[PDB]
Amino acid sequence: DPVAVARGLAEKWRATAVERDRAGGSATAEREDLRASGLLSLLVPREYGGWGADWPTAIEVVREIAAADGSLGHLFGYHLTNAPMIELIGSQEQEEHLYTQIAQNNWWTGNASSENNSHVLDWKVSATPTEDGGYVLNGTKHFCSGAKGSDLLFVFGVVQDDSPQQGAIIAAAIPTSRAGVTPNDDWAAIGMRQTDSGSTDFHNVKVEPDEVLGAPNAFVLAFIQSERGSLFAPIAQLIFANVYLGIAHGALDAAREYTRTQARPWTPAGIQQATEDPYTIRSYGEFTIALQGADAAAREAAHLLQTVWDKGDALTPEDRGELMVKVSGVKALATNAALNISSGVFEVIGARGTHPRYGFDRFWRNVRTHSLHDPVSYKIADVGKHTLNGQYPIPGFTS
Amino acid sequence: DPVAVARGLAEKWRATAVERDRAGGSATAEREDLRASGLLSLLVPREYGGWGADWPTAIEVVREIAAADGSLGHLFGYHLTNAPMIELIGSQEQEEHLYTQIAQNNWWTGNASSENNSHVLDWKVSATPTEDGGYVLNGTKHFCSGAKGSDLLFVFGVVQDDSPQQGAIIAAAIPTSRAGVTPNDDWAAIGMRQTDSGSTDFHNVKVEPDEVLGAPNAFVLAFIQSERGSLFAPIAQLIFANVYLGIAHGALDAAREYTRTQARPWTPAGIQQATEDPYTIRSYGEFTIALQGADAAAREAAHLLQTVWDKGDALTPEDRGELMVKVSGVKALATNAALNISSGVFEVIGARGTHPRYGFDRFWRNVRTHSLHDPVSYKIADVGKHTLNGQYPIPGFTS
Amino acid sequence: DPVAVARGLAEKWRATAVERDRAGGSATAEREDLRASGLLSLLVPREYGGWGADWPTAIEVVREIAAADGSLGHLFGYHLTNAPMIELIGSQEQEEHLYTQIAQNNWWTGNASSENNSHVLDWKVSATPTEDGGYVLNGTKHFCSGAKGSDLLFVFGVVQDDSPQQGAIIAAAIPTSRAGVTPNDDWAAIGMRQTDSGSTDFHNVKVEPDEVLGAPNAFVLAFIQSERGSLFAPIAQLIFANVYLGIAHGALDAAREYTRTQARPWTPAGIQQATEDPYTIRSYGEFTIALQGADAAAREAAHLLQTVWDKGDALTPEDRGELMVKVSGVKALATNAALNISSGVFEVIGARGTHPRYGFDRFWRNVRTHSLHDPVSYKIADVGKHTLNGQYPIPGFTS
Amino acid sequence: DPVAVARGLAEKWRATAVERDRAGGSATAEREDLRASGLLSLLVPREYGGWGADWPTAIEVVREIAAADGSLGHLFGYHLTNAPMIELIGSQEQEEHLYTQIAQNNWWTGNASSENNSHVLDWKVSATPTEDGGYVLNGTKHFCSGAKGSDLLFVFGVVQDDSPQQGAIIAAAIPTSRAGVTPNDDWAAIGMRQTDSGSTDFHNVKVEPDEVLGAPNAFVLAFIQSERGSLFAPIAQLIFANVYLGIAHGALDAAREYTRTQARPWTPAGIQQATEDPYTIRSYGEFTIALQGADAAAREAAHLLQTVWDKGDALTPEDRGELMVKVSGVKALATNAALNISSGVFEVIGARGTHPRYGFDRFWRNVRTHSLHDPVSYKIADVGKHTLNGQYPIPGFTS
Repeated sequence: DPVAVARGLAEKWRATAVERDRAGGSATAEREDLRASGLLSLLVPREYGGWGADWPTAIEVVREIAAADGSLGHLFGYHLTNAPMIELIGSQEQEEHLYTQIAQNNWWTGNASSENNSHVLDWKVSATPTEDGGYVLNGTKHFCSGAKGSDLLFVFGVVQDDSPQQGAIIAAAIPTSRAGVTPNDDWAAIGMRQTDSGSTDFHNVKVEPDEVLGAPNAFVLAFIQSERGSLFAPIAQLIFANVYLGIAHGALDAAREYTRTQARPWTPAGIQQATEDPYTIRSYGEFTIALQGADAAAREAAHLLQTVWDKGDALTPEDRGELMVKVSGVKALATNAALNISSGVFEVIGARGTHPRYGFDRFWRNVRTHSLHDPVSYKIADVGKHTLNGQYPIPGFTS
Repeated sequence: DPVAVARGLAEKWRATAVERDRAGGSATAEREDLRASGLLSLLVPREYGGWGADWPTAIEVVREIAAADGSLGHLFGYHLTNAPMIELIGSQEQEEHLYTQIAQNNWWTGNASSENNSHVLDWKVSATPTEDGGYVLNGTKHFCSGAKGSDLLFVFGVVQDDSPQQGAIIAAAIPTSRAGVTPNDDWAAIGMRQTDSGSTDFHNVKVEPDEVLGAPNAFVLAFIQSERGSLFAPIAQLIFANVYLGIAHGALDAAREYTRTQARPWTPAGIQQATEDPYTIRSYGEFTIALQGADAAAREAAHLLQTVWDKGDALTPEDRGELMVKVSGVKALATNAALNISSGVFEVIGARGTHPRYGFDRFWRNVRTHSLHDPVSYKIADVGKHTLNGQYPIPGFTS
Repeated sequence: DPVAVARGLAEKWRATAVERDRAGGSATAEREDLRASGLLSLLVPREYGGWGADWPTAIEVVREIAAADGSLGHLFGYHLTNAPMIELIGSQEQEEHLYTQIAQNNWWTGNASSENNSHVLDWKVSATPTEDGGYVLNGTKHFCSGAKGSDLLFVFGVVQDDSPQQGAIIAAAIPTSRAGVTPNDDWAAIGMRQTDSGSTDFHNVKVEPDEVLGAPNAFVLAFIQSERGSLFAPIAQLIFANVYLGIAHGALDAAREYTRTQARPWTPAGIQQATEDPYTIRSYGEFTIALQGADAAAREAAHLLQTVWDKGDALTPEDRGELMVKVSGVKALATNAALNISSGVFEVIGARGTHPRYGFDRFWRNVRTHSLHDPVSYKIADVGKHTLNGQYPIPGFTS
Repeated sequence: DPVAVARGLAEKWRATAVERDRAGGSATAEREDLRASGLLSLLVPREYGGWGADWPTAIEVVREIAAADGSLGHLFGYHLTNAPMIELIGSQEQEEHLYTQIAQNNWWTGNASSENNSHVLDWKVSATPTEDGGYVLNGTKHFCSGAKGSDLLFVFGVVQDDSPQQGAIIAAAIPTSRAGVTPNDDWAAIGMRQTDSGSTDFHNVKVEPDEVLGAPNAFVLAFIQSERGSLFAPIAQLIFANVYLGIAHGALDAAREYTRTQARPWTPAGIQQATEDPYTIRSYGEFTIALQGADAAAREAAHLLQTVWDKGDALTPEDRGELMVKVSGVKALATNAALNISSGVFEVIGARGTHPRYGFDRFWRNVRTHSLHDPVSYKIADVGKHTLNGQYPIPGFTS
């Protein structure tokens, strides 16, 4: 039972949660806890030595981790999205080989893939074709996800060459240890402090022909067609949404423990028990109700993702558009609820809860930081276009 | 397929929706459409001639109707809650007889039951015990639900007698046509104008021994014990929440049709197409998202209600308290979303939409009216008490 | 003291407020009450027989009236904007003559002026030049303000002629009684039911040379230049904002009276006094605070309007742009607070308040209807463009 | 011009704002900048060598400082409240002497006064009367305001003696340097990191008879009576509110600078200029409008404070209750706007703004921390009680 294991880890990590958030840097010990749990192979099919969990289950595990630790929930969650990329645009052979390696070695996968807000011809990583059919990568991917301690790195380069392949996005899974590859200890933010999201430098990094995933530009092709690879954004976006919800629960659970044990009643109002204050009770109702709505919608969306996933290549553009719209909604609901709860929970906690030893602002800092990955306003607009005009989002990395 | 039948009725009723809201009075024709549909016996088990539908399905049907017509959705929905009251506190024999009569005759059931905000000793309807073991009812039930056109009336009387039964609530299912029973044409409100929610007068109305449902005070007993009869409030409240969600969908669908065909763009802002205005698109996004969360939570709650229902007498006080807490949340989400959408939809409709021929305010008036049945603030407080203190609601008619 | 007179009228009108809202049609009696009060000449300078009140005072009067009656508040408020149009783009001679007539005769002024969302070449009222230097008007102004019972009609025609004046907006003040002028009894809406906002037909209506206000296209010229005439939108928009605030106070005052005298406490929660319910108290807190901020902003904007007004022709485009931005803010604050309060007030009133005899939904209906005159989204955008980019709104009828 | 001097200081401090927030500890340099400005004597009457500024001006100065630095705005603002305490309950002689010392020496005043949520008999600082007519203080004041670097310390002790003075609150102004007085370097919080809000220990600290302000329990007497000393809470609370508004402007100004120079447009939506994004523009509109209303309310309340203040001892319990109600509103408006804007600003800033070198979360951390000083829910409930029941807040330290 993967969820139970996550629960186990969450208990272990909670004793160091405040300190780790304060220290920042890499959460090396905890990453190792995860590796030892066997959880890294959660979505790898059983036949290759994985758990073969479904998306709903996998998302529950993400949520557990995110509640204990935003950074870890993001690290793990993003790790999960990587390997599916193989099933999505990679060959059958690449699929057997890579899934087997990840599962057998308990590999951390890492990401130096999309530049979500740059034209391909401006991407900072070039892929220059070699005559043996591979590529060499050069430049700095400024925003990465868990490249730093990874074993297998998923990288995108752009042929910026005046090749006939010019502007093609090249996807590859290469060892992080390969010469030329330098994941920097580069990451600094007010929140998500231990997500290892700094830059990686690529210096004449060779990509072997069999390390290349699908044809040149295979991702962009899959998007335009709404073929199976277009499931990328829906998957990443739903994981993110559920990280936020996990963080919201964590903040709410922390708050209530505190309210029960440490919070003092406002005596000038004649209140004798903090847990009996009518406004404190109302606030807890409102937090819970916001989560109840957002969680239920996230679960629907997870079953929908499963259904679409199980259709394999027979999925329609409508299937994927409907799923993306659903997920856009969840992303919005989760952003708004996690921000509101993470900040709001202070009101029922009181002045003493502002002490650094509680680290109570960490839940907000975590959500506030990652929720800026891609603008929630366009998630909302995409839902509105669909409701009003029947339009589907333009498939990309974030939609 | 009961939902497809409701859809068919909804199509019929939409042509008259504006006129009927404006006229008020009883929706006699439509009530007859419902009777002829067979839908009245929707929750009567198949073995008695009913559809034997589950709760989730019955709630979808309520939703379809509520989207076309809030009053009808409430009338039908409240009708559904009545017969289960037989299975809840009635005998097995009463069960077979009454279910069979309802299903065979396509009976409308009606309600002159609880006074939700009065002490039992102040209730306006007395039940005076007769020596044959029945009772006589006297007084006026000021707030009823669909007594007016009903065939079978569910009534509560209080022994206000200085009997040894004093203060006991007596529950009975009697024919509405019985002598002494006068459902008045009494109902006036700004919304829910066709719900027939006026008073009914009782004058030396005889209740036969086999028309009495369970022991004296059987309802109050079931509440204190959290036995099966305590399922009443969760069921009624979930139905209400779903009526609101239906209305919210009705308002939203009406708005979008209008925005697509009638609305004009704000030219001073350089907008050429109303469906391309970025704030109009955002607003539609928000309405959709608010509904997405609340609908998902209502669905969960419906499955939970099914699970608890299926436990029969084996249900724990915890089963029932958890259920009621879930339902309280739904009731809050639904109220808030229906109100916001119902009023907010005008912004994307424009000035011309205010013309009485569209009846666009009817959705808001409907929700605004029924949402006051019991205070949403205590639904919210009940959720907060559970989250913060682990307390369950005190079982009653509305909690 | 014009405010004390408004208070006096408000007392008189409150006895009939419910019935008049229900009846619709013209508020003939009440319009006469206003005429007899002498209040119609409120903004006419003392030297012409007027009260010569300043803008802050005049707005307080509008607010008093709007609290008693949304339709009348709008009727009166819009009347006030009309005559200033004379000082704005009319001659000194037209000024002395017309002001004197309005004040001596206690004239109602009415409006068949701007089509806010139509290109000038599509405006339904043509002004065809006559050789004596006047014009003839033809066509139907579909949306008017208080043309129906007016004495003096402010009308715009468009030379749609292939004149050399083609596309020029011609402003005239003519007697409503002139032959050809037919203000129809045409107005139907869910709210603002007695504002007489129907159409007026023009049939070869003669406008004499000295009835023409300013040169041809004088209004459009004043906007482009941000000259004194561009003060029109800021004035009208601030009047509207204050109508809404008036309505919001009317709802809130009505609610509180009801809560104090009629509302019953929620006994299941152990509440004994409705005025002692903590959530009821909180809600009144929030309504008050929302109004407190909106009102304070309204007053500031009114003093700013005075300051700019007093500058006469020396006003800068900056003066007028800053003013419009301030007013745009008030418009938004007022719309949002009036809608929220008008609907929210039902929560603290309870189910019985839904009875048509209280007409409690009239406040919301009135705000909900007029607030759609011009889109609040662009009032918000105009404030944002100013804050972010230093841009001023493009002068027009509504900005 | 005191505001211009504050502006000058604000410029100096902005270069170090990020680093200081990150470092925490005492803002020693900046405290000295303030001392050297002469601003500490801002509210000391001219006749004693002070600036004799009015409250509206003094509040503007607090606002300027708070925009640059939340901690400093709070430190300075709280300092301002202290000396008035002399004019409030102190003697005329104490007034001349103390005002003159503060102005001539440019003293920082500090506070170890009220325990806002403790019964007097549970207060941690005892005042034991001496036969020379003074007192000795013992115990730890756990929550102080700027006691650490102060020259003049305002202290409250409670006779916990079984004296005849038992339970009396003793107010004194003593030198912080006096033996027995130990302001600790004790303060740790997620925000307001440089307010020096730790504990001070008192150890057989002598208070001389002429260092005691007013009679024993003079503060509590002034509250019950609503005499001049009851102005304490309105003053403190209005200062707090304006500190929040200052911080809200600082966040908003910082955000707009960033949006204009650093922010990148969301290209997948076809946006080419960040400052032309319609949702970014709308967000700026909403932030501005929220402040526009709260600022306008704050200024009104400042003039009302001036008016009441100028009534000297002739102020009525109504005067003071109306004031406190107004101020409660502002406190609520300011809290809500500063929290919403401080967090919301990230959405228009984008992912890169999360870098610690911008310290963008400092505005939120500052508001989030101080806004918990006393519960905003009871500020809201006190407004609601006044609106609904005509009740005035019970005068105390926070109401």
